[PDB]
Amino acid sequence: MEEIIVRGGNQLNGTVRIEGAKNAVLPILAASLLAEEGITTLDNVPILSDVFTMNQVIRHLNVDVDFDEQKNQVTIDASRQLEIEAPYEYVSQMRASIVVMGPLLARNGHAKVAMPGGCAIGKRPIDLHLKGFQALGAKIIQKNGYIEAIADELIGNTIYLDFPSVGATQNIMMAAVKAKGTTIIENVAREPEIVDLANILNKMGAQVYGAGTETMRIEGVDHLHAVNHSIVQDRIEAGTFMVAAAMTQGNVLIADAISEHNRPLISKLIEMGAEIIEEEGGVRVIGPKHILPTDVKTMPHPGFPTDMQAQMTAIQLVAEGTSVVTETVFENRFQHLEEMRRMNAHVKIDGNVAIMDGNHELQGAEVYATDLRAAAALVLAGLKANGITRVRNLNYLDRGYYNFHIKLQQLGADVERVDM
Amino acid sequence: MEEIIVRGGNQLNGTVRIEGAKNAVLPILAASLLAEEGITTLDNVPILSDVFTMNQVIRHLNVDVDFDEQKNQVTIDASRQLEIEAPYEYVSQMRASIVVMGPLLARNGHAKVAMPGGCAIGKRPIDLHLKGFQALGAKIIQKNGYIEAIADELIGNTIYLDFPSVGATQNIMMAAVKAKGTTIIENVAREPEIVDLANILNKMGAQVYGAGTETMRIEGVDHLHAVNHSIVQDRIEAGTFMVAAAMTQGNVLIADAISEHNRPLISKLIEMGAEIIEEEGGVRVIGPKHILPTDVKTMPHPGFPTDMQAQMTAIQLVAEGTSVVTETVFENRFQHLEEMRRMNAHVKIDGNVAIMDGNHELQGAEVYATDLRAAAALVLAGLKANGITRVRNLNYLDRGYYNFHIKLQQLGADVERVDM
Amino acid sequence: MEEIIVRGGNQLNGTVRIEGAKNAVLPILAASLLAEEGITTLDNVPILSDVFTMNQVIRHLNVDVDFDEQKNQVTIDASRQLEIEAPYEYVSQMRASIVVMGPLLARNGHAKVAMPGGCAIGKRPIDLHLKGFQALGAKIIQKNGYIEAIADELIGNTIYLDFPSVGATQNIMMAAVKAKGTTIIENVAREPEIVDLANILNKMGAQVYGAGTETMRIEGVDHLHAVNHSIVQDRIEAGTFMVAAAMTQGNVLIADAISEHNRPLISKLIEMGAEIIEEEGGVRVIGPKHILPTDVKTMPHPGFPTDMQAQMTAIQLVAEGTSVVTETVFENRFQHLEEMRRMNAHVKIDGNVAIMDGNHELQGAEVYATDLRAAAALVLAGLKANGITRVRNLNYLDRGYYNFHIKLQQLGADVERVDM
Amino acid sequence: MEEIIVRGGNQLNGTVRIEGAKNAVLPILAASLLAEEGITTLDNVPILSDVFTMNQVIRHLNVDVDFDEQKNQVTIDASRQLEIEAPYEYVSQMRASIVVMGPLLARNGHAKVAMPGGCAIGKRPIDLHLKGFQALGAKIIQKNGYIEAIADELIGNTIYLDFPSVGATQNIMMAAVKAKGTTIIENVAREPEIVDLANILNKMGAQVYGAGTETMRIEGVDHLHAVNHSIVQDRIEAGTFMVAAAMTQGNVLIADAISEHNRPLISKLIEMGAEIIEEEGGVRVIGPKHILPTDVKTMPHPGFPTDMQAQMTAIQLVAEGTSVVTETVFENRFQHLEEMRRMNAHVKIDGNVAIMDGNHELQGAEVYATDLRAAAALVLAGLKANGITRVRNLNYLDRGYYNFHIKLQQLGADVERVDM
Ligand SMILES: CC(=O)N[C@H]1[C@@H](OP(=O)(O)OP(=O)(O)OC[C@H]2O[C@@H](n3ccc(=O)[nH]c3=O)[C@H](O)[C@@H]2O)O[C@H](CO)[C@@H](O)[C@@H]1O[C@H](C)C(=O)O
Ligand SMILES: CC(=O)N[C@H]1[C@@H](OP(=O)(O)OP(=O)(O)OC[C@H]2O[C@@H](n3ccc(=O)[nH]c3=O)[C@H](O)[C@@H]2O)O[C@H](CO)[C@@H](O)[C@@H]1O[C@H](C)C(=O)O
Ligand SMILES: CC(=O)N[C@H]1[C@@H](OP(=O)(O)OP(=O)(O)OC[C@H]2O[C@@H](n3ccc(=O)[nH]c3=O)[C@H](O)[C@@H]2O)O[C@H](CO)[C@@H](O)[C@@H]1O[C@H](C)C(=O)O
Ligand SMILES: CC(=O)N[C@H]1[C@@H](OP(=O)(O)OP(=O)(O)OC[C@H]2O[C@@H](n3ccc(=O)[nH]c3=O)[C@H](O)[C@@H]2O)O[C@H](CO)[C@@H](O)[C@@H]1O[C@H](C)C(=O)O
Repeated sequence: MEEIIVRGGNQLNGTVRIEGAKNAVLPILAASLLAEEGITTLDNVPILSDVFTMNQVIRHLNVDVDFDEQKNQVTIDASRQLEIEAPYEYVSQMRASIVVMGPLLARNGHAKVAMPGGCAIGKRPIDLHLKGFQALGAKIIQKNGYIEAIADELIGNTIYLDFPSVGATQNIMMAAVKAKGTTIIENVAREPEIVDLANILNKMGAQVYGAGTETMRIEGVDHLHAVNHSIVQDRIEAGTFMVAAAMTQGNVLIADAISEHNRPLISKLIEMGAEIIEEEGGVRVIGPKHILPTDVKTMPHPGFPTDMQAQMTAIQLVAEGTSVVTETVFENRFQHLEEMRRMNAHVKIDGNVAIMDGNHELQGAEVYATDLRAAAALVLAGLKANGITRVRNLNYLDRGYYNFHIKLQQLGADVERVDM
Repeated sequence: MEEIIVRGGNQLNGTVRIEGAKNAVLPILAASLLAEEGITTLDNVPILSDVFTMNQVIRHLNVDVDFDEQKNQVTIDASRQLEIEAPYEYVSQMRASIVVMGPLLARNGHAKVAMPGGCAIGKRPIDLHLKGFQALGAKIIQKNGYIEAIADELIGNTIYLDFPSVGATQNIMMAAVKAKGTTIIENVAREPEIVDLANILNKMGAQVYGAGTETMRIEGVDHLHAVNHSIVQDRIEAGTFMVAAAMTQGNVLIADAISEHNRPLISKLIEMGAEIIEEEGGVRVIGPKHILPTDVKTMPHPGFPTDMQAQMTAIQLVAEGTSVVTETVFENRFQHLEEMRRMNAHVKIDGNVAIMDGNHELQGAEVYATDLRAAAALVLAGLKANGITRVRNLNYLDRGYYNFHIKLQQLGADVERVDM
Repeated sequence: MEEIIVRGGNQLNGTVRIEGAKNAVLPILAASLLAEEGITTLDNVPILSDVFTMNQVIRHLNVDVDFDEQKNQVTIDASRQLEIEAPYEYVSQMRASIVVMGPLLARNGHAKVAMPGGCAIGKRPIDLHLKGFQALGAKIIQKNGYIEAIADELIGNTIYLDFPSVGATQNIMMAAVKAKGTTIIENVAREPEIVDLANILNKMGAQVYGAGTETMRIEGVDHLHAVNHSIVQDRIEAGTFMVAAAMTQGNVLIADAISEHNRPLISKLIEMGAEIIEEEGGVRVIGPKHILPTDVKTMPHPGFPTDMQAQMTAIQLVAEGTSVVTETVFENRFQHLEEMRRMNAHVKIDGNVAIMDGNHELQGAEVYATDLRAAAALVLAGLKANGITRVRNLNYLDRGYYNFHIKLQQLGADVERVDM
Repeated sequence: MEEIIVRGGNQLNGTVRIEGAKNAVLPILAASLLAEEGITTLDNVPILSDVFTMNQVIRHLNVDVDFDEQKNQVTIDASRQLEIEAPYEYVSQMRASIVVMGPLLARNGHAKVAMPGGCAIGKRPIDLHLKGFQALGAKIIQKNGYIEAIADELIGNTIYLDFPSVGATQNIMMAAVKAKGTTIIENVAREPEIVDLANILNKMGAQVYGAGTETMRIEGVDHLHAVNHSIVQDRIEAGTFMVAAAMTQGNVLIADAISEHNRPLISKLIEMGAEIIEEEGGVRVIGPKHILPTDVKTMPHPGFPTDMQAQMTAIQLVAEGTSVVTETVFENRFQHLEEMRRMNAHVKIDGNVAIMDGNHELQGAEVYATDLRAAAALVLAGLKANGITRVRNLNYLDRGYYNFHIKLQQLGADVERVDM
């Protein structure tokens, strides 16, 4: 139905405000199920479709969720007896909805959640979630495409994660905060979203230590209460605008940006010639006249974030030389590069390596997004392409970016969103 | 808004008729553009959505195409001056539509075809097509997501294909049949569809030698005429039914099956315990009581066909042990296995290897197809799952299978196609 | 304790003679075990260490082998009762020595051959050899690092190879020529060495059809006799000199070169700017002033030979741009590129891809070969490096090249072989 | 010259003492170059060949090194003017010798170190070392296979490591401790060896903060002095004995073992059925009657250490089912599994994944080690193989294990080391 039309050749200048983090708000909404009494109030909630889906998931568990979009605020009342079922209708749209499994085990000792199927970008199975829950004393059945977890008594244990899975970390944390005794998670996810989740759980009465470090220690408690919490800024939306500034000879202040949440991206953009400055008001990015090539390798935090990879390929594809990207977190997250061949991108892909030759002008063309970050990457490429770029499948964009086109317009970009 | 409902536990018995090959009919329809005079009549044309799309592509080049579905017959009149443009509207639906580029170069010396974008299953770029056309004297421009190829005079040359690409082979053959002098294609595609294409071109007045071998030799001619041609049987539809018989303790005759077009699959099914017999009337497959594990590696013909891989994983997942599949032709063609986790499939994926443990019962669940062959694989899995399987996204199935559910019903399978 | 010293800066000019093929002579020596009566005489046998090793292997089976090095000729008398044991002392030096297993099964119905261990360049297991032998009626035991195969009666059967393994193809052919009835090998190796092996077996009284094609058919016979045979020219030694000419602005005639045995290499060198001509006396290679980049993908014949890959990286590393090589036949055959970093080669490796930037001068340095073809590649790099290159571990070079330095001197190259 | 002979079937019982860490002692020896005045005394130095090589490297820089093997003690006097050259004679034996580059830059502002060549197990280039040194103000030339780094004034800077390279981390830390101002290394190596290096540097008068965390901060100082330091226990030698106990139904106390240095291995061995207990005297491992399969993925610390991978495959290969290992740190570190096919190991390898079927008895055979940890893994496999295992290339074992056979004998293992 809709497309974003982009003309290139304009420098981005000004200030940009950033929404609260998609990847923090979804687990924190699930965390609100832990409050047996009181009203949870979340501030700085972004208006994204994944938030609407998660709000539906939670309502279907017998919970009142009001989203005041104007105030960017969600109130949750989970004080009634919860239902325990999250069907494929919701999990098929968004597999993040499975992080309700942990709170449901803590509250009810029972959860019945649809097994996620395929993802475009080539996701992992939920094996590490289940490993965690089994370690805490849960029995796991599968029938009719559902995972049913039952635990009369959750008991703390030592759990080693083979990979530092963000999702498994979140799911297990939220079960363990009400398990009897000590839980220790080794090789936890260290991402800033984990820290924000830990911060709210602690306010709710939990005891979570070492969030953001290699080892997390959780002391179980009997009762959790509701609190007010402001979602941390979205480091990926921030980073997307940092790339946009760096590739357009821009001068853009990302308001209240937390630089410690983008150490990799900042370092890499500086290697490509950008000047990046921490100021009282946020992080300023000044794009160079000559964009220099650099190689990028994605890894679990604190390495380079996979959620910045697609956006980063856009600037690598206009750099003056050959750049390489290696994706070690996702199996099939180069589909945007396949599309950008329509825009005359010279790129060779083999397995989880892509080789980009940026000594070619990008050309406007009609292009279809394949996933959330691919949509942003195609728009960014449009900022530097010659002619007119038309980006479609904006359903993907809306999952993670609010008012992307308007924020870009306000920075001087020639970007419209229109009907076909 | 349709689904296939499957109950497992039934043995397949009887005879099944197979349609003409999807992968032969699409390039042969393009080949019909070469006939400057006469009416081309194609018989044994399958009723698939890709055929409808290809018929539209060809009409938009100023050609009359009539499809009599009842007779499985298409007449083509390409005797008027051709237009040269194939837009993204069609190429985005089906990238096979680019094989019109070759005939357009031969007839007009001009072609303007949309550059294909991303494919779900992780396709190659069209670099080898363009390499071929440049070798024959074509200039190539890109603008607005179109490849424009201009050739005043096509001149035969020696062309080495880095990979034995079926599509590049087809596109180049069809340009070269009207080039001046000799063309030699080294490391050509050897697939049976190439042979059928060569067979019709030869009847049309062309001189193509060595089709099906490692080296193809083409002597250019001035004029090609229209002919009647019956499309070769679909070896992949045939093979799909061979797998179904082998996994259900079946006894199924695949009518008029060409066994030399399934040497790999036949050999592998026999390794898994099947008895397979060439008869006057076709190939009979008798499924064993104990399905034995086997490993599979996809390769260009004459190795194991990637188009049989998804179907083959279905039988590997009910074999009595661990089986391994290695996909060396496509990057991301294991998404069906991600879905089959909903059906309790125990499978580990890393890169282009998948490890399947078949000592677990499959379970019915709602499952969404991701691509043509994945849809067939999910139905086949349903035949052996306990409970009710519901397969969705039948738009993918209809691209390559005609009346799949009816043919299965006629073999004793409990399969319905119904509205939601 | 020898080294080759190379100074760069000279163009190669002249004629080069090529030895008989290492990869044909080793299996054909094994084939000579099949002759129960008579003296086998092989001509055009190269003086390489692998030939000396194979001659030892065969003597230990109670056979007389005389190597007249001056005449490049080996006589074999295998008319006595054969011993059946080939120990790890020999197989650990050279795993090609296992192709005696096939002839031993045909003559004796018994073979006891050491299981090969690891290879530097990352070889396959011998699973496909054993699959073939089991298919013909052989029982297989493993004990104390030996494979023991017993077959009272070999019986012809259909055998599908999952990969077109040269070694498995050779081993199975040589067992099957004396099996009762018809044998069919599907997805056989198509390499020219297979053809030469088939050619001698046929002269010896066997019936081997379709060698060099996708399907091989063998009709078993009761008796085989000894013959005279001239080994086919070594296409890899030939190809090595073609690369040397192409990278040094050379003009070199490779005497009596069979161009159909280097279709991929010839095509790729022409893509890099070389002019290559079939003449009465052989194949002439004329190197361009400007060496152009090209990408290379190794595959089973008829694709680009892995045995030419290392040599080809040498010319790719001096081409005017970025080139990519993809090795799909061996796991770890880029160790030469790791060494060439000492020569200032700019190359990035990930998995089975290597990315070479040739817009940098190579520099002479002391470098150690890691395997046969790496040794040749380092010498070739020396031809274009600035300064003095010293190549060591010439034990690897002598496995596959006879008088490499002298042949290069005769073409005008500044190459000496000296003691340390 | 020598082999280790192993008979299987015996349970390991007793206490084992562990040497100081190879991977700490080598960089700490290099660190001793920073002391311009005084005598450095290192305690708990293991008697390994890498220590002898490193001692030679350091002497050639005009330094006195005395190794009292009986006291496990090394004194270093680096108070004279240092020479700056480390030739290929030493770097070709052991690429760890390049970590002298950092201290040489700090002391002299000049270093001339041979570029490492190929490694068997498929190492990285030294790009990240050079990136670090360039960031601190060093000029880098390559000529004749040497890297020459010159820096009149080292100046602190922010450095992001694309990969958390242990070697690059060590080299950069040792330069930065004497750079002017603040250095910040982001995505540093977190390994315990880094911590021990930091601990000695701090005692020597340096200011290194955040060792073991994601970010390291270094404040430059003018002068460093000599100290006494006891090398931390070798966590890999410790872990090797933990595996040996776990696979032999053993009961072994690893004296003074630091469990926080083997969180991954301990967790994984417990998943395989072992009982592991922290005691006053160290860590006790009790091997189960039934060894259970588990999957293993190597990663930078704090994930599963690649230096434990080979040893771990030995226990995975006798577990009661199928296990998978994924090696994400090194490209070609599965060569031991290629050898263990001689011992009847059923294993499939593809890329950086290996699939092990442990429902087969291992068999003794002659087997050749390919690298340090492969040698240990083959001995461990011998402990469970039936018959006699003979492990050769003990030159590799001696690089990292002191008196391996004697420590195993003392635990009740049937292990001899003898001449051939
Ligand atoms: C929404 C979603 O499914 N994935 C998103 C995020 O969800 P989050 O709410 O933090 O948690 P989860 O959904 O429960 O977890 C994500 C799903 O994928 C597995 N996983 C988890 C962590 C990891 O590192 N790798 C990995 O594969 C995990 O098992 C679960 O099934 O987790 C990923 C972590 O890398 C993000 O990259 C991704 O962000 C998108 C892409 C973007 O912004 O571009
Ligand atoms: C839709 C269709 O007909 N495609 C099928 C047809 O290829 P073809 O019609 O010749 O192919 P193209 O799309 O016209 O070729 C253009 C596009 O296809 C890429 N390509 C083509 C050939 C090849 O070997 N490898 C390869 O990657 C090329 O890089 C470009 O993106 O036949 C092949 C085997 O015979 C199938 O693998 C292929 O997949 C169908 C769906 C299936 O499952 O049955
Ligand atoms: C000498 C050698 O080791 N093999 C060489 C030779 O095989 P050949 O001598 O005829 O055959 P075998 O070794 O007797 O074959 C038995 C052994 O070789 C493994 N194998 C065999 C075939 C194959 O395709 N792949 C493969 O891995 C099998 O797993 C077993 O260990 O010729 C092949 C192509 O003609 C080369 O690719 C190969 O490279 C050489 C080094 C080169 O650079 O010259
Ligand atoms: C030579 C030696 O002693 N090797 C050890 C170590 O050396 P280090 O003290 O870091 O000295 P360097 O080799 O000069 O290190 C520099 C070079 O080493 C590579 N590197 C280094 C770090 C890393 O994380 N990964 C990585 O690959 C890369 O090539 C780099 O250029 O490097 C590895 C670190 O992961 C260790 O696992 C390895 O231990 C052995 C195997 C064992 O005990 O089994």
